[PDB]
Order: sequence, then structure tokens, then C-alpha cells
Amino acid sequence: TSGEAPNQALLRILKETEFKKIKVLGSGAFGTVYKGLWIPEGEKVKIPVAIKELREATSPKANKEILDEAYVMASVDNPHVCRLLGICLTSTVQLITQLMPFGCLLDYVREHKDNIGSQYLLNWCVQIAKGMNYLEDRRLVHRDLAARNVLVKTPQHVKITDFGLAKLLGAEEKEYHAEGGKVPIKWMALESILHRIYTHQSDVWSYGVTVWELMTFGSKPYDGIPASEISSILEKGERLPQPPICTIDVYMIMVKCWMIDADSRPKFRELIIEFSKMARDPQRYLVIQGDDMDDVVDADEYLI
Ligand SMILES: COc1cc2ncnc3c2cc1OCCOCCOCCOc1ccc(Cl)cc1N3
Repeated sequence: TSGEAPNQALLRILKETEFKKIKVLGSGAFGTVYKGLWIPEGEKVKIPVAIKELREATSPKANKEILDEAYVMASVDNPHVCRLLGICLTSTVQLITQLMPFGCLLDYVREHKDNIGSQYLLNWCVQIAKGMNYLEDRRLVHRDLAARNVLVKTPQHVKITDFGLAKLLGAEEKEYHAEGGKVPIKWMALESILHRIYTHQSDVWSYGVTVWELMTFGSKPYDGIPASEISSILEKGERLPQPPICTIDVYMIMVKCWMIDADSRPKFRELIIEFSKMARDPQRYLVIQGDDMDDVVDADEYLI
């Protein structure tokens, strides 16, 4: 191959018979996420799943985006990345993925802030750095890393999801150039705002904002600031403030992800090392007051 490696991920087409929706987890304008049970026919297993369905197939552009997402989700495999189990084509395109029962990490930290200690926070930081580093290996720029897009399998185990903006860099490319469409401005590197240039180092900036979300127990970045005003305030030198529980050691890691020169920001592989060292003595780096279901198989244990 004159360039990249053949993507031999498998795309599993699942029968609608094989799974049963249980509850709505959430509805948007473009569709709904359900929780359900998948039961591969020949297997004596029931697998808890989230089922993400496009509301109405009457939007070829939409069907094209959700299939782009499924391509990406089908091609990743890492303990800290959400992988696609299969798709269902019935009338509405449905993505089937492993159910992450505690939901997204942003709502988790807001709901349980009075019971979240430094060990958890720094461990999450390690696990997200691991997921992102693995995506960097796969030459994949996420473009929407945020605490809303980290899911909670258990309080000890989180994974990166929402690959709807993710782009695959080529072997001869280093940057992605996008063209319109709503983008999460308050998580975007300055180069992404100004020139719509995206890089793994652009993702590192987003990682900085995501850590800041966690350390503030789900605070909104630049709360009350118009998204249009963000470009200018970031040029002037302004950054997110030091969260109360953060030592200078941790806040300085966050600030380095927000260096204007993108190459002098940390590598995800370095963020793994630094937070892992910190997670080894958590109270030195965060200061927090008070520190039939018989055939059910989690998806991480169903491997075909
Ligand atoms: C317990 O609540 C939930 C558990 C889930 N477990 C697995 N997957 C979920 C889940 C969604 C849940 O609540 C909906 C709110 O989510 C917050 C935003 O989500 C970002 C992206 O999420 C996805 C992206 C692609 C696919 Cl195929 C599926 C999901 N969603």
C-alpha cells in the first residue's frame, strides 16, 4: 500500500430480532439512545447495550453522518474507547454499542461530587489519556473530546465515545481542515478556532478543558461568555481558572495543554505518565474535603 494500512475491522449487521429496547436513555433532534438487551441467536448470552437510532431515515445527510460514526466506532479496540458492536438496518439506522450504565462522566461528577475523591479524579485522567493516546496511535483526531463524551462503565472504568466529528489523518497528513458545522468552541484549540486546523495536539487542548470539567465537578467553561468572544479572550492570554481542589502541580499540567504553540503542549503518552504518578499519591495533588440476569455477559467479555 502506497500510504496507509488496510482497515480490516468487521462491520456486524445485527438482526432486529436479536435485541430488545428497554428504556429511552435520551432523545435528541436527530434521534434517540435506548438501553436494551442484545441476544445473539445461537449464543446463550444477553448483552446490555445502548441503541442509538436516527429519528427518521428521511435525511440522507444524517444517514451519511451516522454511518461515518459507525465506521470509526467499528475500527477502534481499546479498554478506554467505546467500540461498535454492530449496526441494525431496519427502517431507521441503529448503532448498537456496549451499555455504559453510569452514563456520561459530566453528569456523574455533577451528581456525585460529594463522594468523589482524588483517587477517582486522577484515575479518570489517566484512563482518558490512555484512550486518546490509543486514538493517536490509530492516527485518529477526535475533535470532540469533552466530559460529556466520556462514558462511565463503572466508577473505576471510563471510556471515550462520540466519534461524530472524528477524522482519520493520512500517513502524509498532520492536520485536518474542516468547513462549517457547529463545533464545540469552548473546548477547541485556538488554531482550530482561527484556522479550523485539528491535530492530536489540538485534541490535547480539549483534554485540558476536560480535566478542568472534572476538577470543577462539572463546571461550564467560560460560563456566561459568548462563544464568539472566545477567540479574542484566548489570544489576549486568558485561560480557565485554577480549580479550588487543584494543586499547582495539576493546574500546571492543564495550562500546558493550552499553550499557543501546539507542539509544546504535552503528548497524551506524557499525560499518562504524569497523572499516573499523581494517582499514586492522590491527596498530594488534589485537596478535597472528606477524602432473568443469569446469562448476562458484559460486552467486554463477549468477543467474536
Ligand atoms: C446510561 O446512559 C447512557 C449509557 C450509554 N451507554 C453507551 N452508549 C451511550 C450511552 C448513553 C447514555 O445516555 C445518553 C446520554 O449520553 C451523553 C452523551 O453521550 C455521548 C455519546 O454517546 C453515544 C455515542 C454513540 C453511541 Cl452508538 C451510543 C452513545 N451512548
